[PDB]
Amino acid sequence: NWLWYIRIFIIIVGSLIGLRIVFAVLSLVNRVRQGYSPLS
Repeated sequence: NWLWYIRIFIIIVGSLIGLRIVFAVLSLVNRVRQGYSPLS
C-alpha cells in the first residue's frame, strides 16, 4: 500500500535524472560539433 507510492516516487525521480543526463549529453555533443553557436 504505502510501498506502492514510494516506488512510484522513486521511479519519477529516476526519470527526471535520466532526462537531465540525456539533455546534458546532447549539449556536450553540440559543443564538440560546433555546428552552430548556442543562443546562450
